[PDB]
Amino acid sequence: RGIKQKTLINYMSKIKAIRRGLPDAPLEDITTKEIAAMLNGYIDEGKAASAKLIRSTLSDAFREAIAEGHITTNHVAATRAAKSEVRRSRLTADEYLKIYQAAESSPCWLRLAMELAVVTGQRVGDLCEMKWSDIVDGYLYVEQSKTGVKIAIPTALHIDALGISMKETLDKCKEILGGETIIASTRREPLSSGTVSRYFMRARKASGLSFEGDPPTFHELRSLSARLYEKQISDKFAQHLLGHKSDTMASQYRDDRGREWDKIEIK
Amino acid sequence: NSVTLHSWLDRYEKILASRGIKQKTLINYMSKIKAIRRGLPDAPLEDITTKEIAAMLNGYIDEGKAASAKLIRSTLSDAFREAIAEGHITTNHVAATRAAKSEVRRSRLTADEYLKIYQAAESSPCWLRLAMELAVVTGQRVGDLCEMKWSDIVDGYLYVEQSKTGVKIAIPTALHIDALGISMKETLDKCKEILGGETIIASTRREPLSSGTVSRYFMRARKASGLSFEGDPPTFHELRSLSARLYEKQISDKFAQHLLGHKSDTEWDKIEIK
DNA sequence: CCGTTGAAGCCTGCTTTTTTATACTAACTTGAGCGAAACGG
Repeated sequence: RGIKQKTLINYMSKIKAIRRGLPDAPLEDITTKEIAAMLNGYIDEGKAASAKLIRSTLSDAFREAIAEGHITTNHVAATRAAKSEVRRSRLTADEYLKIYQAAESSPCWLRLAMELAVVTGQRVGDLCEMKWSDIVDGYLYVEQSKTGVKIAIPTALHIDALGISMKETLDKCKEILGGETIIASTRREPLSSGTVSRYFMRARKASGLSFEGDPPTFHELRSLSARLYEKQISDKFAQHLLGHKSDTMASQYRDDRGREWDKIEIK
Repeated sequence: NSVTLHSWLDRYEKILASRGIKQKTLINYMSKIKAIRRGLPDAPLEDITTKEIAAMLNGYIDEGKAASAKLIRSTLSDAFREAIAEGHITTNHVAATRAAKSEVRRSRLTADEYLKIYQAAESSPCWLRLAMELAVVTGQRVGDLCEMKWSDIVDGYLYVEQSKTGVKIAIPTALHIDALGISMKETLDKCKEILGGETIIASTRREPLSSGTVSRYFMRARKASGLSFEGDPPTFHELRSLSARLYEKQISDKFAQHLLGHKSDTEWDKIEIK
Protein backbone atom coordinates (compact mmCIF):
# COMPACT_ATOMS: atom_id res chain seq x y z
CA ARG A 1 0.00 0.00 0.00
CA GLY A 2 3.09 2.20 -0.15
CA ILE A 3 3.71 3.23 3.45
CA LYS A 4 6.27 5.48 5.15
CA GLN A 5 8.29 2.84 7.00
CA LYS A 6 7.47 3.80 10.60
CA THR A 7 3.72 3.73 9.93
CA LEU A 8 4.05 0.08 8.90
CA ILE A 9 5.60 -0.81 12.26
CA ASN A 10 2.63 0.78 14.02
CA TYR A 11 0.25 -1.61 12.27
CA MET A 12 2.35 -4.67 13.11
CA SER A 13 2.32 -3.56 16.76
CA LYS A 14 -1.48 -3.59 16.69
CA ILE A 15 -1.72 -6.90 14.83
CA LYS A 16 0.63 -8.70 17.22
CA ALA A 17 -1.73 -7.73 20.05
CA ILE A 18 -4.83 -9.12 18.33
CA ARG A 19 -3.40 -12.59 17.69
CA ARG A 20 -2.50 -12.71 21.38
CA GLY A 21 -5.92 -11.55 22.53
CA LEU A 22 -8.13 -13.46 20.10
CA PRO A 23 -8.20 -17.21 19.24
CA ASP A 24 -7.00 -18.48 15.86
CA ALA A 25 -10.47 -19.77 14.97
CA PRO A 26 -12.36 -19.21 11.67
CA LEU A 27 -13.26 -15.60 10.86
CA GLU A 28 -16.94 -16.41 10.32
CA ASP A 29 -16.92 -18.04 13.76
CA ILE A 30 -15.61 -14.82 15.31
CA THR A 31 -18.65 -13.23 16.94
CA THR A 32 -18.93 -9.53 17.79
CA LYS A 33 -18.94 -10.41 21.50
CA GLU A 34 -15.46 -11.94 21.63
CA ILE A 35 -14.23 -8.80 19.86
CA ALA A 36 -15.61 -6.42 22.49
CA ALA A 37 -14.47 -8.69 25.33
CA MET A 38 -10.83 -8.14 24.36
CA LEU A 39 -11.34 -4.51 23.36
CA ASN A 40 -12.84 -3.48 26.71
CA GLY A 41 -10.06 -5.41 28.43
CA TYR A 42 -7.67 -2.62 27.46
CA ILE A 43 -10.10 0.23 28.11
CA ASP A 44 -10.20 -0.31 31.88
CA GLU A 45 -6.40 -0.22 32.10
CA GLY A 46 -6.44 3.39 30.96
CA LYS A 47 -5.32 2.42 27.47
CA ALA A 48 -8.27 4.14 25.79
CA ALA A 49 -6.21 5.37 22.84
CA SER A 50 -4.90 1.85 22.26
CA ALA A 51 -8.39 0.37 21.98
CA LYS A 52 -9.19 2.89 19.24
CA LEU A 53 -6.22 1.93 17.07
CA ILE A 54 -6.66 -1.81 17.64
CA ARG A 55 -10.31 -1.79 16.57
CA SER A 56 -9.60 0.45 13.59
CA THR A 57 -6.78 -1.78 12.36
CA LEU A 58 -8.68 -5.01 13.04
CA SER A 59 -11.78 -3.68 11.29
CA ASP A 60 -9.84 -2.85 8.13
CA ALA A 61 -8.33 -6.34 8.17
CA PHE A 62 -11.78 -7.81 7.58
CA ARG A 63 -12.73 -5.39 4.81
CA GLU A 64 -9.86 -6.83 2.77
CA ALA A 65 -10.96 -10.33 3.76
CA ILE A 66 -14.46 -9.77 2.39
CA ALA A 67 -12.94 -8.50 -0.85
CA GLU A 68 -11.04 -11.76 -1.34
CA GLY A 69 -13.95 -14.12 -0.73
CA HIS A 70 -13.60 -15.10 2.92
CA ILE A 71 -16.39 -13.45 4.90
CA THR A 72 -19.66 -11.67 4.08
CA THR A 73 -19.85 -9.06 6.84
CA ASN A 74 -17.52 -7.25 9.24
CA HIS A 75 -18.42 -7.92 12.87
CA VAL A 76 -16.04 -5.14 13.91
CA ALA A 77 -17.99 -2.25 12.39
CA ALA A 78 -20.74 -2.94 14.93
CA THR A 79 -18.71 -2.18 18.05
CA ARG A 80 -18.17 1.34 19.40
CA ALA A 81 -14.87 3.21 19.33
CA ALA A 82 -13.52 4.40 22.68
CA LYS A 83 -13.14 8.18 22.72
CA SER A 84 -9.96 9.55 24.31
CA GLU A 85 -9.33 13.14 25.39
CA VAL A 86 -5.79 14.53 25.32
CA ARG A 87 -4.24 14.45 28.79
CA ARG A 88 -1.00 16.13 27.71
CA SER A 89 -0.73 19.58 29.29
CA ARG A 90 0.44 22.72 27.49
CA LEU A 91 3.65 24.68 28.08
CA THR A 92 3.75 28.32 29.18
CA ALA A 93 6.39 31.02 28.70
CA ASP A 94 7.04 31.22 32.45
CA GLU A 95 7.61 27.46 32.46
CA TYR A 96 9.99 27.58 29.49
CA LEU A 97 12.64 29.66 31.26
CA LYS A 98 12.41 27.38 34.30
CA ILE A 99 13.37 24.37 32.19
CA TYR A 100 15.94 26.54 30.42
CA GLN A 101 17.82 27.04 33.70
CA ALA A 102 17.42 23.37 34.63
CA ALA A 103 19.15 22.34 31.40
CA GLU A 104 22.45 23.80 32.61
CA SER A 105 23.56 20.46 34.05
CA SER A 106 22.60 19.01 30.67
CA PRO A 107 24.73 19.14 27.48
CA CYS A 108 25.01 22.31 25.39
CA TRP A 109 22.98 21.13 22.39
CA LEU A 110 19.90 20.91 24.62
CA ARG A 111 19.90 24.66 25.26
CA LEU A 112 20.16 25.35 21.53
CA ALA A 113 17.70 22.75 20.26
CA MET A 114 15.07 24.17 22.63
CA GLU A 115 15.57 27.72 21.36
CA LEU A 116 15.58 26.53 17.75
CA ALA A 117 12.39 24.53 18.25
CA VAL A 118 10.53 27.56 19.58
CA VAL A 119 11.77 30.19 17.13
CA THR A 120 11.05 28.17 14.00
CA GLY A 121 8.23 26.07 15.40
CA GLN A 122 9.48 23.03 13.51
CA ARG A 123 8.96 19.35 14.33
CA VAL A 124 11.56 17.55 16.45
CA GLY A 125 12.16 14.97 13.74
CA ASP A 126 12.66 17.65 11.09
CA LEU A 127 14.78 19.63 13.55
CA CYS A 128 17.59 17.07 13.74
CA GLU A 129 17.65 16.58 9.96
CA MET A 130 18.46 20.15 8.95
CA LYS A 131 21.97 20.55 7.56
CA TRP A 132 23.85 23.85 7.32
CA SER A 133 23.49 23.56 3.55
CA ASP A 134 19.74 24.10 3.82
CA ILE A 135 20.38 27.76 4.65
CA VAL A 136 20.86 30.00 1.62
CA ASP A 137 20.72 33.80 1.44
CA GLY A 138 19.28 33.93 4.95
CA TYR A 139 16.52 31.43 4.20
CA LEU A 140 16.11 28.06 5.91
CA TYR A 141 14.54 25.62 3.46
CA VAL A 142 12.94 22.89 5.57
CA GLU A 143 11.28 19.81 4.08
CA GLN A 144 9.02 18.10 6.61
CA SER A 145 8.97 14.30 6.75
CA LYS A 146 5.49 13.80 8.22
CA THR A 147 3.35 15.71 5.73
CA GLY A 148 6.28 16.42 3.43
CA VAL A 149 5.49 20.12 3.09
CA LYS A 150 8.40 22.38 2.17
CA ILE A 151 8.82 25.86 3.65
CA ALA A 152 11.33 28.71 3.99
CA ILE A 153 12.00 30.26 7.40
CA PRO A 154 13.73 33.67 7.22
CA THR A 155 16.61 34.34 9.63
CA ALA A 156 14.85 37.60 10.50
CA LEU A 157 12.64 36.14 13.23
CA HIS A 158 12.89 36.68 16.99
CA ILE A 159 10.61 36.11 19.98
CA ASP A 160 10.20 39.11 22.29
CA ALA A 161 8.44 36.93 24.85
CA LEU A 162 11.59 34.97 25.68
CA GLY A 163 14.35 37.17 24.28
CA ILE A 164 15.68 34.91 21.54
CA SER A 165 16.77 35.61 17.97
CA MET A 166 16.94 32.99 15.21
CA LYS A 167 20.09 34.60 13.80
CA GLU A 168 21.76 34.62 17.22
CA THR A 169 20.76 31.05 18.08
CA LEU A 170 21.82 29.70 14.69
CA ASP A 171 25.35 31.11 14.94
CA LYS A 172 25.46 29.86 18.53
CA CYS A 173 25.25 26.33 17.12
CA LYS A 174 28.12 26.78 14.67
CA GLU A 175 30.80 27.38 17.29
CA ILE A 176 29.55 25.43 20.30
CA LEU A 177 28.18 22.44 18.40
CA GLY A 178 30.01 22.50 15.08
CA GLY A 179 28.92 19.85 12.60
CA GLU A 180 27.15 18.99 9.36
CA THR A 181 23.82 19.37 11.15
CA ILE A 182 22.55 22.52 12.88
CA ILE A 183 21.88 20.39 15.96
CA ALA A 184 24.69 17.89 16.56
CA SER A 185 26.06 16.07 19.60
CA THR A 186 29.29 16.28 21.60
CA ARG A 187 30.92 14.06 18.98
CA ARG A 188 30.24 16.36 16.02
CA GLU A 189 27.67 13.80 14.87
CA PRO A 190 23.88 13.89 14.24
CA LEU A 191 21.51 13.01 17.08
CA SER A 192 18.37 10.86 16.97
CA SER A 193 14.97 12.50 17.52
CA GLY A 194 14.12 9.99 20.23
CA THR A 195 16.94 11.28 22.41
CA VAL A 196 16.63 15.05 22.06
CA SER A 197 13.30 14.81 23.87
CA ARG A 198 14.70 12.36 26.42
CA TYR A 199 17.27 14.83 27.72
CA PHE A 200 14.46 17.38 27.83
CA MET A 201 12.33 15.31 30.20
CA ARG A 202 15.17 15.08 32.71
CA ALA A 203 15.39 18.85 33.18
CA ARG A 204 11.59 18.84 33.43
CA LYS A 205 11.40 16.66 36.53
CA ALA A 206 14.62 18.16 37.91
CA SER A 207 13.28 21.71 37.58
CA GLY A 208 10.65 20.71 40.12
CA LEU A 209 7.42 21.63 38.35
CA SER A 210 3.79 20.60 38.78
CA PHE A 211 1.13 20.07 36.11
CA GLU A 212 -2.31 18.48 35.82
CA GLY A 213 -2.22 15.03 34.27
CA ASP A 214 0.52 14.18 31.78
CA PRO A 215 3.49 16.60 31.92
CA PRO A 216 4.56 18.61 28.82
CA THR A 217 7.30 17.51 26.43
CA PHE A 218 9.76 18.68 23.77
CA HIS A 219 6.99 18.60 21.16
CA GLU A 220 5.19 21.22 23.25
CA LEU A 221 7.82 23.73 22.14
CA ARG A 222 6.01 23.79 18.80
CA SER A 223 2.74 24.65 20.53
CA LEU A 224 4.22 27.41 22.68
CA SER A 225 6.01 28.84 19.64
CA ALA A 226 2.75 29.18 17.71
CA ARG A 227 0.94 30.50 20.78
CA LEU A 228 3.42 33.39 20.95
CA TYR A 229 3.56 33.84 17.17
CA GLU A 230 -0.19 34.49 17.21
CA LYS A 231 -0.10 37.46 19.59
CA GLN A 232 3.31 38.84 18.62
CA ILE A 233 2.45 39.35 14.95
CA SER A 234 -0.75 37.79 13.61
CA ASP A 235 -2.64 34.52 13.10
CA LYS A 236 -1.85 34.23 9.39
CA PHE A 237 1.82 34.08 10.38
CA ALA A 238 1.67 31.24 12.91
CA GLN A 239 -0.24 29.16 10.36
CA HIS A 240 2.33 28.98 7.56
CA LEU A 241 5.47 28.74 9.69
CA LEU A 242 4.20 25.52 11.29
CA GLY A 243 3.56 24.10 7.83
CA HIS A 244 -0.20 23.96 8.32
CA LYS A 245 -2.70 24.69 5.55
CA SER A 246 -6.06 23.49 6.84
CA ASP A 247 -8.33 25.81 8.82
CA THR A 248 -9.62 23.20 11.27
CA MET A 249 -6.61 22.80 13.56
CA ALA A 250 -5.79 26.51 13.60
CA SER A 251 -8.35 26.74 16.40
CA GLN A 252 -7.47 23.44 18.07
CA TYR A 253 -3.75 24.17 18.26
CA ARG A 254 -4.75 27.48 19.85
CA ASP A 255 -6.62 25.93 22.78
CA ASP A 256 -5.32 25.98 26.35
CA ARG A 257 -6.81 22.69 27.56
CA GLY A 258 -7.33 24.25 30.99
CA ARG A 259 -3.89 25.59 31.85
CA GLU A 260 -4.09 29.39 31.81
CA TRP A 261 -7.40 31.25 31.57
CA ASP A 262 -7.90 32.94 28.20
CA LYS A 263 -7.48 36.52 29.39
CA ILE A 264 -10.05 38.59 27.51
CA GLU A 265 -8.85 42.17 27.09
CA ILE A 266 -10.87 45.19 25.95
CA LYS A 267 -10.42 43.80 22.44
CA ASN B 1 -32.79 -18.60 -18.82
CA SER B 2 -30.04 -17.23 -21.05
CA VAL B 3 -27.30 -16.35 -18.55
CA THR B 4 -23.51 -16.63 -18.42
CA LEU B 5 -20.86 -13.92 -18.17
CA HIS B 6 -19.50 -13.88 -21.72
CA SER B 7 -22.98 -13.78 -23.26
CA TRP B 8 -23.56 -10.56 -21.33
CA LEU B 9 -20.22 -8.97 -22.26
CA ASP B 10 -21.31 -9.32 -25.88
CA ARG B 11 -24.61 -7.54 -25.27
CA TYR B 12 -22.72 -5.03 -23.14
CA GLU B 13 -20.37 -3.80 -25.87
CA LYS B 14 -23.31 -2.76 -28.04
CA ILE B 15 -24.68 -0.76 -25.11
CA LEU B 16 -21.47 1.26 -24.89
CA ALA B 17 -21.61 1.73 -28.67
CA SER B 18 -24.77 3.81 -28.22
CA ARG B 19 -23.41 5.79 -25.27
CA GLY B 20 -22.04 8.28 -27.78
CA ILE B 21 -18.36 8.75 -26.98
CA LYS B 22 -15.02 9.27 -28.73
CA GLN B 23 -13.72 6.54 -31.04
CA LYS B 24 -10.43 5.87 -29.24
CA THR B 25 -12.35 5.92 -25.96
CA LEU B 26 -14.67 3.08 -26.96
CA ILE B 27 -11.61 1.06 -27.98
CA ASN B 28 -9.99 1.49 -24.57
CA TYR B 29 -12.96 -0.16 -22.86
CA MET B 30 -13.06 -3.01 -25.39
CA SER B 31 -9.45 -3.89 -24.58
CA LYS B 32 -10.50 -4.11 -20.94
CA ILE B 33 -13.44 -6.39 -21.70
CA LYS B 34 -11.26 -8.81 -23.66
CA ALA B 35 -8.94 -9.00 -20.66
CA ILE B 36 -11.88 -9.99 -18.47
CA ARG B 37 -12.77 -12.73 -20.96
CA ARG B 38 -9.49 -14.58 -20.49
CA GLY B 39 -9.50 -13.60 -16.83
CA LEU B 40 -12.75 -15.19 -15.69
CA PRO B 41 -14.57 -18.45 -16.58
CA ASP B 42 -17.80 -18.60 -18.60
CA ALA B 43 -20.58 -19.04 -16.04
CA PRO B 44 -23.75 -17.26 -14.81
CA LEU B 45 -23.26 -13.87 -13.17
CA GLU B 46 -24.92 -15.04 -9.95
CA ASP B 47 -22.21 -17.69 -9.67
CA ILE B 48 -19.23 -15.34 -9.93
CA THR B 49 -17.82 -14.75 -6.44
CA THR B 50 -15.94 -11.71 -5.14
CA LYS B 51 -12.91 -13.92 -4.54
CA GLU B 52 -12.38 -14.78 -8.21
CA ILE B 53 -12.74 -11.09 -9.09
CA ALA B 54 -10.01 -10.09 -6.65
CA ALA B 55 -7.89 -13.08 -7.68
CA MET B 56 -7.71 -11.73 -11.23
CA LEU B 57 -7.45 -8.09 -10.14
CA ASN B 58 -4.52 -8.60 -7.77
CA GLY B 59 -2.88 -10.73 -10.44
CA TYR B 60 -2.39 -7.59 -12.53
CA ILE B 61 -1.31 -5.57 -9.49
CA ASP B 62 1.60 -7.87 -8.66
CA GLU B 63 2.79 -7.95 -12.27
CA GLY B 64 3.45 -4.24 -11.88
CA LYS B 65 0.43 -3.04 -13.84
CA ALA B 66 -1.52 -1.47 -10.98
CA ALA B 67 -3.02 1.24 -13.20
CA SER B 68 -4.61 -1.32 -15.53
CA ALA B 69 -6.24 -3.05 -12.56
CA LYS B 70 -8.08 0.16 -11.69
CA LEU B 71 -9.70 0.56 -15.11
CA ILE B 72 -10.49 -3.15 -15.47
CA ARG B 73 -12.09 -3.05 -12.01
CA SER B 74 -13.98 0.16 -12.81
CA THR B 75 -15.16 -1.21 -16.16
CA LEU B 76 -16.14 -4.69 -14.98
CA SER B 77 -18.19 -3.00 -12.26
CA ASP B 78 -20.11 -0.91 -14.78
CA ALA B 79 -21.02 -4.04 -16.74
CA PHE B 80 -22.67 -5.61 -13.69
CA ARG B 81 -24.41 -2.36 -12.74
CA GLU B 82 -25.98 -2.32 -16.20
CA ALA B 83 -26.67 -6.04 -15.87
CA ILE B 84 -28.78 -5.47 -12.76
CA ALA B 85 -30.68 -2.77 -14.64
CA GLU B 86 -31.81 -5.42 -17.11
CA GLY B 87 -32.86 -7.69 -14.27
CA HIS B 88 -30.13 -10.28 -14.74
CA ILE B 89 -28.80 -10.38 -11.17
CA THR B 90 -29.44 -8.58 -7.88
CA THR B 91 -26.05 -7.53 -6.52
CA ASN B 92 -22.74 -6.13 -7.77
CA HIS B 93 -19.99 -8.31 -6.31
CA VAL B 94 -17.47 -5.81 -7.67
CA ALA B 95 -18.43 -2.97 -5.34
CA ALA B 96 -17.03 -5.01 -2.45
CA THR B 97 -13.46 -4.90 -3.76
CA ARG B 98 -10.98 -2.03 -3.50
CA ALA B 99 -9.09 -0.30 -6.31
CA ALA B 100 -5.30 -0.27 -5.93
CA LYS B 101 -3.91 3.24 -5.52
CA SER B 102 -1.28 3.82 -8.20
CA GLU B 103 1.31 6.60 -8.12
CA VAL B 104 2.55 8.24 -11.32
CA ARG B 105 6.16 7.26 -11.99
CA ARG B 106 6.72 9.19 -15.23
CA SER B 107 9.61 11.56 -14.54
CA ARG B 108 9.38 15.21 -15.60
CA LEU B 109 11.67 17.12 -17.96
CA THR B 110 14.03 19.99 -17.14
CA ALA B 111 15.70 22.70 -19.23
CA ASP B 112 19.11 21.02 -19.28
CA GLU B 113 17.60 17.71 -20.39
CA TYR B 114 15.68 19.27 -23.28
CA LEU B 115 18.83 20.91 -24.65
CA LYS B 116 20.55 17.52 -24.53
CA ILE B 117 17.73 15.89 -26.50
CA TYR B 118 17.31 18.59 -29.14
CA GLN B 119 20.99 18.32 -30.08
CA ALA B 120 20.76 14.52 -30.11
CA ALA B 121 17.87 14.81 -32.57
CA GLU B 122 20.41 15.64 -35.28
CA SER B 123 20.41 12.11 -36.70
CA SER B 124 16.63 12.47 -36.81
CA PRO B 125 14.75 14.16 -39.70
CA CYS B 126 14.30 17.93 -39.99
CA TRP B 127 10.76 18.02 -38.58
CA LEU B 128 11.43 16.66 -35.09
CA ARG B 129 13.43 19.70 -33.97
CA LEU B 130 10.63 21.92 -35.24
CA ALA B 131 8.05 19.77 -33.45
CA MET B 132 10.02 20.09 -30.21
CA GLU B 133 10.34 23.88 -30.18
CA LEU B 134 6.72 24.21 -31.31
CA ALA B 135 5.38 21.87 -28.63
CA VAL B 136 7.23 23.92 -26.01
CA VAL B 137 6.47 27.38 -27.39
CA THR B 138 2.76 26.62 -27.74
CA GLY B 139 2.56 24.16 -24.87
CA GLN B 140 -0.09 22.29 -26.83
CA ARG B 141 -0.74 18.54 -26.88
CA VAL B 142 0.83 16.31 -29.54
CA GLY B 143 -2.63 15.35 -30.76
CA ASP B 144 -3.55 18.83 -32.00
CA LEU B 145 -0.03 19.81 -33.07
CA CYS B 146 -0.40 17.40 -36.00
CA GLU B 147 -3.80 18.77 -37.02
CA MET B 148 -2.51 22.34 -37.24
CA LYS B 149 -2.85 23.91 -40.69
CA TRP B 150 -1.34 27.17 -41.95
CA SER B 151 -4.91 28.34 -42.50
CA ASP B 152 -5.42 28.39 -38.73
CA ILE B 153 -3.05 31.34 -38.41
CA VAL B 154 -5.16 34.50 -38.73
CA ASP B 155 -3.62 37.97 -38.45
CA GLY B 156 -0.88 37.05 -35.99
CA TYR B 157 -2.95 34.41 -34.21
CA LEU B 158 -3.00 30.61 -33.98
CA TYR B 159 -6.49 29.12 -33.78
CA VAL B 160 -6.16 25.73 -32.10
CA GLU B 161 -9.09 23.36 -31.60
CA GLN B 162 -8.21 20.88 -28.86
CA SER B 163 -9.55 17.42 -29.67
CA LYS B 164 -9.35 16.01 -26.14
CA THR B 165 -11.29 18.62 -24.17
CA GLY B 166 -12.56 20.77 -27.01
CA VAL B 167 -11.35 24.11 -25.68
CA LYS B 168 -10.84 26.87 -28.24
CA ILE B 169 -7.90 29.25 -27.88
CA ALA B 170 -5.70 31.52 -30.00
CA ILE B 171 -1.95 31.70 -29.35
CA PRO B 172 -0.44 34.91 -30.79
CA THR B 173 2.70 34.66 -32.92
CA ALA B 174 4.65 36.87 -30.53
CA LEU B 175 5.56 34.40 -27.78
CA HIS B 176 9.16 33.48 -26.99
CA ILE B 177 10.79 31.19 -24.43
CA ASP B 178 13.45 33.02 -22.42
CA ALA B 179 15.43 30.02 -21.17
CA LEU B 180 16.14 27.91 -24.25
CA GLY B 181 16.32 30.64 -26.88
CA ILE B 182 13.26 29.95 -29.01
CA SER B 183 10.84 32.38 -30.67
CA MET B 184 7.30 31.52 -31.76
CA LYS B 185 7.58 33.59 -34.95
CA GLU B 186 11.09 32.41 -35.83
CA THR B 187 9.95 28.83 -35.24
CA LEU B 188 6.86 29.01 -37.46
CA ASP B 189 8.71 30.64 -40.36
CA LYS B 190 11.40 27.99 -39.95
CA CYS B 191 8.74 25.38 -40.67
CA LYS B 192 7.52 27.21 -43.78
CA GLU B 193 11.03 27.22 -45.25
CA ILE B 194 12.26 23.74 -44.32
CA LEU B 195 9.08 21.65 -44.33
CA GLY B 196 6.64 23.42 -46.63
CA GLY B 197 3.22 21.80 -46.57
CA GLU B 198 -0.47 22.17 -45.76
CA THR B 199 0.13 21.52 -42.06
CA ILE B 200 2.60 23.38 -39.84
CA ILE B 201 4.24 20.04 -39.06
CA ALA B 202 4.57 17.77 -42.09
CA SER B 203 6.85 15.00 -43.38
CA THR B 204 9.75 15.10 -45.84
CA ARG B 205 7.15 14.28 -48.50
CA ARG B 206 5.12 17.41 -47.75
CA GLU B 207 2.31 15.43 -46.11
CA PRO B 208 0.66 15.38 -42.64
CA LEU B 209 2.03 12.97 -40.03
CA SER B 210 0.38 10.83 -37.36
CA SER B 211 0.57 11.71 -33.67
CA GLY B 212 2.02 8.29 -32.95
CA THR B 213 5.19 8.88 -34.96
CA VAL B 214 5.91 12.33 -33.53
CA SER B 215 6.49 10.93 -30.04
CA ARG B 216 7.88 7.65 -31.39
CA TYR B 217 10.96 9.15 -33.04
CA PHE B 218 11.36 11.44 -30.03
CA MET B 219 12.00 8.33 -27.94
CA ARG B 220 14.92 7.27 -30.14
CA ALA B 221 16.67 10.58 -29.50
CA ARG B 222 15.94 10.11 -25.79
CA LYS B 223 17.78 6.81 -25.35
CA ALA B 224 20.46 7.95 -27.80
CA SER B 225 21.42 10.98 -25.72
CA GLY B 226 22.50 8.88 -22.76
CA LEU B 227 20.62 10.55 -19.91
CA SER B 228 19.52 8.67 -16.78
CA PHE B 229 16.37 9.39 -14.78
CA GLU B 230 14.42 8.03 -11.80
CA GLY B 231 11.50 5.85 -12.85
CA ASP B 232 10.14 6.07 -16.39
CA PRO B 233 11.95 8.29 -18.94
CA PRO B 234 9.97 11.44 -19.88
CA THR B 235 8.10 11.56 -23.19
CA PHE B 236 7.13 14.05 -25.89
CA HIS B 237 4.06 14.94 -23.83
CA GLU B 238 6.45 16.17 -21.14
CA LEU B 239 7.36 19.07 -23.43
CA ARG B 240 3.88 20.37 -22.61
CA SER B 241 4.61 20.09 -18.89
CA LEU B 242 7.99 21.76 -19.34
CA SER B 243 6.39 24.54 -21.36
CA ALA B 244 4.06 25.62 -18.56
CA ARG B 245 6.74 25.23 -15.89
CA LEU B 246 8.81 27.78 -17.83
CA TYR B 247 6.03 30.24 -18.67
CA GLU B 248 5.00 30.36 -15.01
CA LYS B 249 8.36 31.91 -14.13
CA GLN B 250 8.69 33.80 -17.41
CA ILE B 251 5.36 35.65 -17.41
CA SER B 252 2.59 34.55 -15.05
CA ASP B 253 0.76 31.49 -13.73
CA LYS B 254 -2.57 32.73 -15.07
CA PHE B 255 -0.91 32.71 -18.49
CA ALA B 256 0.25 29.09 -18.37
CA GLN B 257 -3.27 27.94 -17.51
CA HIS B 258 -4.80 29.86 -20.42
CA LEU B 259 -2.12 28.57 -22.80
CA LEU B 260 -2.60 24.89 -21.94
CA GLY B 261 -6.35 25.21 -22.41
CA HIS B 262 -7.51 25.00 -18.80
CA LYS B 263 -10.36 26.98 -17.23
CA SER B 264 -10.50 26.18 -13.51
CA ASP B 265 -7.63 26.09 -11.01
CA THR B 266 -7.34 22.65 -9.41
CA GLU B 267 6.51 23.22 -4.09
CA TRP B 268 8.58 25.61 -1.97
CA ASP B 269 6.12 28.30 -0.91
CA LYS B 270 7.47 31.48 0.68
CA ILE B 271 6.51 32.73 4.14
CA GLU B 272 5.91 36.46 3.67
CA ILE B 273 6.44 38.98 6.47
CA LYS B 274 2.74 39.85 6.59
C1' DC C 1 -45.28 36.54 68.89
C1' DC C 2 -48.27 32.89 66.63
C1' DG C 3 -50.72 31.99 62.10
C1' DT C 4 -51.71 32.95 57.14
C1' DT C 5 -49.81 34.18 52.53
C1' DG C 6 -46.20 34.38 48.76
C1' DA C 7 -41.49 34.32 46.80
C1' DA C 8 -39.04 30.04 45.59
C1' DG C 9 -37.90 24.71 44.51
C1' DC C 10 -38.10 20.15 42.47
C1' DC C 11 -40.37 16.84 39.29
C1' DT C 12 -41.53 15.86 34.08
C1' DG C 13 -42.08 16.77 29.67
C1' DC C 14 -40.42 19.35 26.47
C1' DT C 15 -37.34 22.85 23.58
C1' DT C 16 -32.64 24.67 22.38
C1' DT C 17 -27.84 25.63 22.16
C1' DT C 18 -22.52 24.29 21.40
C1' DT C 19 -19.28 20.23 20.12
C1' DT C 20 -17.76 16.62 17.81
C1' DA C 21 -18.07 13.63 13.29
C1' DT C 22 -15.68 8.89 10.40
C1' DA C 23 -10.83 6.71 9.08
C1' DC C 24 -6.08 5.91 7.29
C1' DT C 25 -1.61 8.48 7.84
C1' DA C 26 2.75 9.63 10.43
C1' DA C 27 4.43 10.30 14.30
C1' DC C 28 6.10 11.05 19.34
C1' DT C 29 7.53 9.17 24.13
C1' DT C 30 9.04 6.00 28.48
C1' DG C 31 10.74 1.68 29.19
C1' DA C 32 14.48 -2.03 29.26
C1' DG C 33 17.87 -5.18 27.06
C1' DC C 34 22.55 -4.50 24.68
C1' DG C 35 27.10 -3.35 22.61
C1' DA C 36 30.98 -0.15 22.31
C1' DA C 37 33.55 3.74 23.99
C1' DA C 38 36.27 6.01 27.75
C1' DC C 39 38.10 6.50 32.39
C1' DG C 40 40.00 4.38 36.64
C1' DG C 41 43.97 1.02 38.49
